[PDB]
Amino acid sequence: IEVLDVKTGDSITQIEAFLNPRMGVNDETNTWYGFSEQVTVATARETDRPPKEQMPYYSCARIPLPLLNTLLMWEAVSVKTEVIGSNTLMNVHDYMTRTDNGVGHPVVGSTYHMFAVGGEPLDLQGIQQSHLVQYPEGLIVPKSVTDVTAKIQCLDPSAKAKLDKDGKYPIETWSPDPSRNENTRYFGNYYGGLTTPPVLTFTNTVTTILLDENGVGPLCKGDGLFLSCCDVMGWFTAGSGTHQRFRGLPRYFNVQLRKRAVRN
Amino acid sequence: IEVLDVKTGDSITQIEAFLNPRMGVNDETNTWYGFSEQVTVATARETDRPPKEQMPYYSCARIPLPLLNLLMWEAVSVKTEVIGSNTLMNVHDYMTRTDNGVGHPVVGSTYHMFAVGGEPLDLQGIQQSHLVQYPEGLIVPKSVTDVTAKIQCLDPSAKAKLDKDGKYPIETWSPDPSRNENTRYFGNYYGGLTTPPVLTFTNTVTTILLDENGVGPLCKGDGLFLSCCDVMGWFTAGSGTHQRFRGLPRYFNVQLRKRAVR
Amino acid sequence: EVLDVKTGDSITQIEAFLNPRMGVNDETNTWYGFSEQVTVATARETDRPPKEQMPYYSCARIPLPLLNTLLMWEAVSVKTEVIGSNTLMNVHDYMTRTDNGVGHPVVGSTYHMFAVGGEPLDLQGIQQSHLVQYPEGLIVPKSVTDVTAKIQCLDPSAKAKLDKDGKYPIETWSPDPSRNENTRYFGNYYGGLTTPPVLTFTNTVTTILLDENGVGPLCKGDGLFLSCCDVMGWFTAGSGTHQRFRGLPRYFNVQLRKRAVR
Amino acid sequence: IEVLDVKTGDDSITQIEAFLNPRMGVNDETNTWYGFSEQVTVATARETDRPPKEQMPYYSCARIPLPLLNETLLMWEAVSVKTEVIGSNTLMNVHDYMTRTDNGVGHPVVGSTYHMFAVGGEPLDLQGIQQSHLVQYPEGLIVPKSVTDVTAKIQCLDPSAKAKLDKDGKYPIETWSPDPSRNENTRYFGNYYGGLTTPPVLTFTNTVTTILLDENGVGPLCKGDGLFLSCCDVMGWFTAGSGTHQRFRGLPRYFNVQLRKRAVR
Amino acid sequence: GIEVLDVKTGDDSITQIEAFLNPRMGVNDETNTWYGFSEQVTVATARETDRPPKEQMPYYSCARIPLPLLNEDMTCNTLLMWEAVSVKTEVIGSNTLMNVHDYMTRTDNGVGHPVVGSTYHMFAVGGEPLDLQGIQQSHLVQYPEGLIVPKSVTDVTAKIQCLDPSAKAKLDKDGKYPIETWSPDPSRNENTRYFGNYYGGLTTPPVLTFTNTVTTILLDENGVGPLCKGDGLFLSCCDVMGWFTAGSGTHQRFRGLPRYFNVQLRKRAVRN
Repeated sequence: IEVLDVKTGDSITQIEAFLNPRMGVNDETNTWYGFSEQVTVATARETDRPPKEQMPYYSCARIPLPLLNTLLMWEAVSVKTEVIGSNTLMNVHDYMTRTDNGVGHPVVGSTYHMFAVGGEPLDLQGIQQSHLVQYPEGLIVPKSVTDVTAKIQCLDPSAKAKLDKDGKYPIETWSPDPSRNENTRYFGNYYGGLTTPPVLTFTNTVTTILLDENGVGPLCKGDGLFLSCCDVMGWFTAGSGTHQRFRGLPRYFNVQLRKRAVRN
Repeated sequence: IEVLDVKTGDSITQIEAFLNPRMGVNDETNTWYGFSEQVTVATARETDRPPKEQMPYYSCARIPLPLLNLLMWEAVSVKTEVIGSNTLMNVHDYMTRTDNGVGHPVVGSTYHMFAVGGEPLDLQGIQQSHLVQYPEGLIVPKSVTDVTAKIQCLDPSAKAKLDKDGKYPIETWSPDPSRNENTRYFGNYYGGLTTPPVLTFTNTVTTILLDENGVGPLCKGDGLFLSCCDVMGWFTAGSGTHQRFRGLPRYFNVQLRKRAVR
Repeated sequence: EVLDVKTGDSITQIEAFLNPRMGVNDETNTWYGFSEQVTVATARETDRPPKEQMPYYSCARIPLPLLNTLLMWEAVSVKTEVIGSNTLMNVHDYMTRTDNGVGHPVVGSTYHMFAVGGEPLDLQGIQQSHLVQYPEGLIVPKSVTDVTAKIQCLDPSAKAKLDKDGKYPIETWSPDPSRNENTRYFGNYYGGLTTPPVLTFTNTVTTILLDENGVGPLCKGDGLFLSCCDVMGWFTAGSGTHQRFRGLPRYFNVQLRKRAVR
Repeated sequence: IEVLDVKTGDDSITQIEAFLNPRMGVNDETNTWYGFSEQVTVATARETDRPPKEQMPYYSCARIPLPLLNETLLMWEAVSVKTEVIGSNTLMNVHDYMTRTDNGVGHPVVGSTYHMFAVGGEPLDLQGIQQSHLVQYPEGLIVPKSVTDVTAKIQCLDPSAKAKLDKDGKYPIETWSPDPSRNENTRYFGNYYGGLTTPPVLTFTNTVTTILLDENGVGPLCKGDGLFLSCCDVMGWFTAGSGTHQRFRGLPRYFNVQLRKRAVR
Repeated sequence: GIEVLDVKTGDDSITQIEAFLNPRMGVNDETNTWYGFSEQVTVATARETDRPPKEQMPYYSCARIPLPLLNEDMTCNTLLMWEAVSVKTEVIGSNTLMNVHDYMTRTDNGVGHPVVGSTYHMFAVGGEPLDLQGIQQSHLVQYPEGLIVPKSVTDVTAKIQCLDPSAKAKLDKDGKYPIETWSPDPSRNENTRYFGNYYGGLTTPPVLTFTNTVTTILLDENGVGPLCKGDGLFLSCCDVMGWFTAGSGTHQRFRGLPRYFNVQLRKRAVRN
């Protein structure tokens, strides 16, 4: 594709969306929405059979764009994105673990943040901590696309997929593919540990540039804008025991798009 | 509004203000002002009934501005400071102690945010638990919409404006990134039970309030809207293991300029 | 009313070390550079700390060279260094020990601040507890105003100037961001009971003191006002579990230039 | 070489992509513990320290042959690289057969981390250095003993302990450092964070370019039309629920190197 | 003071000087089986009986590198000095701390406990020895014979626990100036650039970055680097990574790592 000049003047639009987290309890009518079910630990490598509701997933949405049609395409220039609800973790009166008469123990542990903006679905590369996990039916996992062997514990280049279903691609089996995603920008960070404190910043003043080194943003070839994210804040522990749940937060996107002339 | 040129020459004014923390003991005559009451923890998810004095709140105020009329005061920049980190170096108070060591200082989860705008801060409701029973006299998501499990994620019906000091609990309200066109907000959160608090302080740092088009917040009705919350963690008195939130005050020095608008 | 800088003669460097005032403020005392052992109150109403158990601000007024529309010395920039982090690598002293391991080094809360100005640092009073009974011979909020629960937040009547070395406790006084027009201050705080101390040192970093208009602090009466505090945490001697504040000295090298004024 | 001007236009730029798999000790892709070490055993004495090859992490390396460009000569010059450590998301699996506290989650991978990558026009130069001069390294590895007499000097800088990274999965990280006194024609980057239970930290993106040009605007020159990639990415230790024995866990690294044709004398 | 004139240009106006400085952690003898470590640290039974053996404390490393001779004709109204423009410096051997199979402390069947605790990194490049300011945690320590400590240069009193401006020395001997008694002096070192960082704690994880792509500029605010007096380049460092604990007990040893320097120098004219 030949990328020609930007249009000027009617030539800009803003697309906003909130994506809700898909932490395992993905049903908005369930009392534990925004969390996983209680995590259970395998008795052996060969008996590792996690239920769908115990794992966190990627969130994704395709936003329809105004129709345009040289050819014109919407070009994503920049995004303001925000993870909403760190303030909710300041609740330490809920039914939580307690030391003596101290406050309820807040959400802590491993965190995983990523967002992406693109003109087509996010490209995913499969990879697993254990090749022996028996994933439940009704997900997309590396077994969905290739023969799973010990190679999946490193880089098996046959384990390719696209993020095309909200709440069904587990984060534990799928990474953004750095060998593809020519038409997507993705950003993420991971911080491990069992009891690590979570960290978040929030503002409406920070713009993420989506232009590549040539000044070109993602091009929305199909009249669709693709938003993807995951925002795991750590584990919650209810006062009913020592079982833990993943806790995730929603993410806002406000994407600025401009009309770009193109030729095949 | 079509924004026109800035004025030059009496064209600039500074607004100086502070907001005291609203940590639950919000009465300046109470011996525990600047703290919450002792935090109690629910016996069940269905019996979670926190008293108003045990939770921290947003602070807010509207500063009246010189009447201009059109002209609007435009907020260009702010110097803001959280005052009092020095006070946490008191380890001789009636505090928990290991053997004959110092008093255990304030530690735990921190929540810092400030906002400067030309109208009240837009809030989005969100909660850790949809089953919490909030006390009478507060503004919570239940004040504006039916509260269901959707409130644990993003329920777009849970919209409010920060329009009362010490009444909007931080645990139920986020700054709304989908609104606040006429406000700049900034914040950071760090969790954990015993995490060390961190603060910087200086009079040399200016926060720019101009947007990408070089336009600051425009003060509707000649009012400047300031908002904040500065939770430093929990204090533990030597009388037991019960903990209290501890907050600190925030200073604002806002530079405003006159901006013509259509 | 600030006019043009002079050129050519027209620059001077002023150097000083300020020794820490950690409570043992007497350079002939064997515990100089430390506090006395910290005792913890038995009750909120019986909190009576001896002067030697609390850290203080350090300060000095450095007389300046002759230079006389008048001229004033304008502070352009400073190189400042906390000296002695290397001393904390001593783990063979009479210290707490785990089995046959090293002596437990200084850890805990840190408070660093420095200021350079043309008049004394303006201080705002604020306290963790309004009920502390401060000893005689200090300057505390009680020295300037009625102490009430308001002092746990911002009581704007609690104003003072840092005009005595080793007498203004850090636990009752913050640099005042509503004043200090003619001073630049910088500080950071990191809490916790056993947090590791962190320090950088170099002779290659210059702190600029010029404001947004290119004007540095102007030295009234030809005096340069330096202020600091550098608490590194607590030391624990092998004689028990009682702890002492440990502080380090700070070096300043301020570049001044001659400035014409009305 | 006298370095002359860059070439311009159609065909003057090429991109080389590769994934390098980690060599954590279990280096066989058919083994059920691929991407991990074998269970780490600790010496009973300084003089009985005999680690099996499968219990130690290694440098990964590959030489990628480049397009034909000659018939002044031209060399491919590495300008920049996008590199990514893949798979931090896999550490969010806390349901596997792992240690747990009461009914809490499986204890995830934690501990010491070692990240390094290098891009060059010849093999990475290595400097030998060891925690203990008394370790008895197993047959089939390349260690300082391979190139010099090992003495207590190896616990500091013994300048006789020089080697080139010329074999994947055979140079243990615990005996070899990138040599800052050589590597004129390679750029290397790394970070280390120690501790027994330290949380691992990783960022990932496709928007960050690492510039490989030196102070004179010259990148690594592929003197033999080969691009040399090297790395190690230790994430910490994994603990299986079968015991308290630990395994190193590593992750693969992606490289996408931009090269341009450079005239040389 | 040296009156600085123009930089020279062209062939042979530039040279690069490289060196490795080995750490001096207490076991300073390269033939000793614990080279690069301290002897096992012992803790005083009282403030008045604090008598540390010289092998139990880390020291500053230093070297003077000879430079090409510049000034054979001392009648000239202008002379030349080597000016240090920049340095690439690297602490080598963080990878060695990934050895957790050595004879080390262990929890159950877990890995050997690696080096952790307080870190102290510093390096300096100058045209004369690094200026040192004495300062101590305790004025009562009895230092062993054959070291240079504040007592070597002044009367040691409680003042030494803060800033005693009489405690001045120059870093002129490798492995003899303990880090616990000497700081780089910010009131001198006009002709040296120094850089350091300290992180405390008993079990803090050590942190290190390494690369060959980072240049440290040595030019001052006037564009002038250190000027090499007597055609000597002075390098100084210390790189304590924490404490090692052998499986023979709970006694701990300091562990240090070597540092590389590659200094770019240029000829600078000065008034004679």
